[PDB]
This record gives sequence, structure tokens and C-alpha cells, in this order.
Amino acid sequence: TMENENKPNVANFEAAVAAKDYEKACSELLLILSQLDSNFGGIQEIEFEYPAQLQDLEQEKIVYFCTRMATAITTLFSDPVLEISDLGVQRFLVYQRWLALIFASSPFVNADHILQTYNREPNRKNSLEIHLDSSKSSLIKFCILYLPESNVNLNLDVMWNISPELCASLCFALQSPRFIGTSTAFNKRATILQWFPRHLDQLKNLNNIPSAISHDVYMHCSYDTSVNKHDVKRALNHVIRRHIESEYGWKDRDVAHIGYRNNKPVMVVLLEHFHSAHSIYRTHSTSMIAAREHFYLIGLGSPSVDQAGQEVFDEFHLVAGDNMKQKLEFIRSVCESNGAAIFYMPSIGMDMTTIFASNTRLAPIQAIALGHPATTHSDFIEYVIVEDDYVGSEECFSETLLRLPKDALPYVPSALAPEKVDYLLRENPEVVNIGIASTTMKLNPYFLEALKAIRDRAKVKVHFHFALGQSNGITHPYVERFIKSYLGDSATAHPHSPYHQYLRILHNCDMMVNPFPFGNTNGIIDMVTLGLVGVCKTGAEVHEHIDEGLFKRLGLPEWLIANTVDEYVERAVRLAENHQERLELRRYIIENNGLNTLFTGDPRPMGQVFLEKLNAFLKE
Ligand SMILES: O=c1ccn([C@@H]2O[C@H](COP(=O)(O)OP(=O)(O)O)[C@@H](O)[C@H]2O)c(=O)[nH]1
Repeated sequence: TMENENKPNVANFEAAVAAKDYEKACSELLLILSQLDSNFGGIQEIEFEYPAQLQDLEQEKIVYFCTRMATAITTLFSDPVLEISDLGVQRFLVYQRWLALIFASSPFVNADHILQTYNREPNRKNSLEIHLDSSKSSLIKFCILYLPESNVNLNLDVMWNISPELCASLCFALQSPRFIGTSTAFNKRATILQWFPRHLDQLKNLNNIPSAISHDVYMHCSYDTSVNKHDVKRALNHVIRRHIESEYGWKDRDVAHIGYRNNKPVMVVLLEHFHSAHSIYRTHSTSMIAAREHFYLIGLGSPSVDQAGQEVFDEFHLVAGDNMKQKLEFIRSVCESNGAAIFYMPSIGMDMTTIFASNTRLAPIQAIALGHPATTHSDFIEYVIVEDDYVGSEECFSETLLRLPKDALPYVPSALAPEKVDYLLRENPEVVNIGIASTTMKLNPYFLEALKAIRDRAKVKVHFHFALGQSNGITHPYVERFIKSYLGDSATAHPHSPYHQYLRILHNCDMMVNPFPFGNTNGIIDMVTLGLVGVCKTGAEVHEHIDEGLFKRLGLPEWLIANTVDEYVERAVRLAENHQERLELRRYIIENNGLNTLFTGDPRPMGQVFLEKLNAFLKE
């Protein structure tokens, strides 16, 4: 060992590339990509120097970073001699999304200029097709640099014949970014969603694909617009099921007998991201608290859960184990010694543990809620807790929906909610400012085309303020370019901001519009809090339908809830042109709104319902 061997360092990566030491370059580069991973795209704790002019100019400092990184990556991967260790390949595909961002936030856009150096057939006959030598090594390198923004052609069928596993690693990488919003990237991912599932279903386990981003593959499909977007989850479940049987020798429990604690049957709840300042606790703690009239509750989670989270349950334990095989054995053992009636996950999708767990048989009733609002397509999960007013069509879900009364999941209000108001109802707007509260995953070309439509068509000048949740570090310059490609001067791409500052941006707006197809929830509450009204578009999936449910609970009029893009655009424009209508409605909403009603209700049903379903299991 040497001191400072493992510090991500842009100058040391560059020097290793100039010195043609391909091994040190790779490893120095992987250190940087790994850090970008940990930092969620931020560049803190990566060492680099910059021209003084950039000191206070952070976006410009980030673009400078990505530019240095893309030039050094270009030299390195353009060199015909470079050969990547097969360990190395697996790491590069796992970090692909970070290279994607390196290039997309630089002026290069993508790494096609590297790709073109790999062409061998001076014919072409389409210069967007790249004909490689037959070296396995060249196929690899191509894949690593086949970015979501790539313009080069890709034929998946031929690909998957040559190497199934390489090709499934690509599909993973290309599904894993938290921003897939441009036309080029989105279209690519859409293709994968139709093509990849039936191919992944043929896979045997997780050994030679990038498994550390399966949770990302699992969640991100929800942000596409197709009806059958979740098919990849069904496939992914089978491979995980095969994995845990084959690599772990997993055995399901005998769930014919249940045990008892303080004379009640046992609900074991496996938790993801359940801190009391966060939305899972805000939406699901009270229903879990009330479930204690009928069940003893055991909470399994991470040390990230705070005292208020732990107090929801009768008993709380850390999920122990050094790997997945162990954590599962641990979870199994808790269910065994207690003899679980219920296995429940309020959220599934954010951590890989919950995903694995949902492919096992641990209790006779196994059920989830929609903290991540999408069907599991797992045959091991029977029920889905959901508020009746949030369901669109029941056929979006493979599981049976347990539709609970619309006041059955009262929310815990945020401690950050301002106590005082200051409504700004602008009588004279030259400009209509229209806010949009969003994460990067919610952004897409259909949403942004709808927004360009509202801008082009409205007879009033409009300005769009995007308050982008978690837009950040090297992701952000790329997002701003995407937004500007549609709206130019009619839009401001605000990066992630603290709560009071985020509230200040919206407070300067006249109305809001909601993203589709995956809408807001918390955005809507902040909207009404500020006395604002907006448009949302509804649809069949819960994540499309929530906004409708929520608009009705809060007392917003149905004309605000559009069924199609063309209506969405239409109502948005109407809200923007019709000043006095818009203001009357703001005044109506300031005056009488169900904000109150979100925080109260009867949380008992969930427990009640699990009891009946359990009692009926105990007769048979
Ligand atoms: O710049 C921002 C953007 C968002 N948020 C907070 O994060 C929430 C949005 O989170 P998300 O879209 O992931 O889930 P949602 O709660 O909308 O269902 C908002 O309510 C804000 O309270 C914030 O503080 N600053």
C-alpha cells in the first residue's frame, strides 16, 4: 500500500493517459466514476484545479470538469492498444451513466467521435453504422461508449447473438440513468423496454450482467410512456428468483402455520428509506401505527431510520448481513421465529433488498404499498394497498388491489411547512410564470413537447420555472440544455434548492403544470399551500392517476384534470390566457381547500383488511 492511492484525482488520470500506462489510467478513471456515483453526480471530493475565472461560476466549473474528463477519455479509448480487464468491463458498464453525463454535459454531447475510430470498413454505406473487427475487445469498448445520447446505429438481435451477456449489460446501463429525457436517449430506452424483456427472461442469474443497478432498471421503466413498460420487471423477477435458488440455495418458508405475539398475529415490515422527514413515513406511518390494533408489528430497516420511524412498530431491528444472501437469511429468520402472517413492504424498488425479498415466500400474506407506485409483476406478492381514489385501471397491476377508503392513509404533515402565508395574486401580468416541480426522471420529450405547444399557442407570453428536484452536479448542465432545446428564453432550469427557496421560486409563479406520465404528489400539496392552481394529466396507472385523486381531495375543478395531451395543452393555455378566471380560482382555493383533510381520517382499514384476509386463510 501507498498513501493517497485511492483519491479521485483528475490530474492523475490525465497523467496516466499521457504516459500511455493503460492500467493506471483505467483505475484512475474508475475512481472518478465511482466517486461521481457516490456523490450522485456531484463533483465534491474529486481533486482538480481550474482557472481562477471559474471560482464562483459553478455550472461553468462543472462543464470544465466534464470537458477535461471527456478529452482524457477520448485519448484513452481512441488508442487502438487499450485493452480492458474483464473485471474492468463490468465496472465500466455499471458506471456507464456517469460517462454518459461526462459527455452530455460537455460540448461533445456523446462519444460517437470515439466510436467512429473503431470503424474498419471504408465503404459506408451509412456512416452511422460502425463495423468493427471481430476482436471481442472491440465489441466491449464499443458498448462502454454506446451512450444514451449516441447517434450510431445499434442492432440488438445481432448483438444478442454474438454475446447475450454483454448485450444485457448494455440494456442495463442504458436503462440506469436518472435522467433519460432527450428524444435520442428516451427513444433508445423505449426500444429496450419492448425488446429486452423476452431476452432477459432467458437469462440464468445475475453473475455476468451489471447487477448493482438492477433496482434502477426495476424503477426507471415506470417513466416511459408505453402501456407495457413494466414487462422488464416480470423478466427481472424470474432471473432474481432463479438467482436466489441457484446462487443462494434459497428455501421458501412453510407458511401453513402462523405464530403469535401479545395474542396477535405478526406483521413483519421490510423498510426502504423510512426516515420521518421523508415521504414514505408521511404517507404510511399512520396506517401502520393503526395496524397495531390487530397485529404485532416488527420493523426491519437500516440505521437511516430515526427514532420516530422506529416508534411506528412494536419492535424494530436492523437488517443484518454482509451480502444479499445473508440479509435474506436474516429476514427469513425473523419471519420464522415469529411465524409471520403478514409480510409487508410500504415501498418496493428503492433498495435491492426489497426487490429480492419480494421473490420469496416468507408469510402466507405478502403485500406491498405504493411508495414507489408501480406493480411488482412478482407471483410472490398477493396484495397492493392503495387509496381507492388513486387507482385508474386495475389491469395495470398483476396483484390484486386492496382499495382502501380515500381517507384511510392520513398523512403526517412536514415539519418544514410554513406557518404564515403571503399570496401574490398578480393582477397585471405581462408575463405568465408557470411553475413545474419535478425530478429529472419525470422529464421526457412528450412532457416537454406539450410545454412547447403551450408556449407556441398561448396568446400571452409565458415563462416556465422548473424547480428541479435533485438536479445537481454534472447532470444539471445537460438537463438545462434539454429544457432549452424546447423553450429557449421561455424557461428557467433551477437546480435542486433547499425547501424555503424552492417555495420562493413557486411563490413567484401564476399557475403550475404537472409532469406526465408520472405525476406529482408532494408538488400538488406545495401548490395548494401557496394558493396556486395548475393542470395535471391523468391516466390509467396509479402514478398517472394520483394527481386526479389529489386534485379532487383538495377541491380543484375537473376541467384542470385533462385526459390527453391535447387537452392538457388546451386547459394549460386556458388557465394562462384567462387571467380573471385563474385569479377567481386561486381565490377559491385559498378560501376553501382540503389541505386539512389530507392530515386526518381513519387509519384502521389496512389492519382491518389484513385481518379478514388472514382469518379467511386460517379457515382454509
Ligand atoms: O428544489 C426542490 C425540489 C423539491 N423539494 C422537495 O421535494 C418534494 C418533491 O419530491 P418527489 O417528486 O420525489 O416526490 P413527491 O413527494 O412529489 O411525490 C417537494 O415537496 C419538496 O418538498 C425541495 O425541497 N427542493
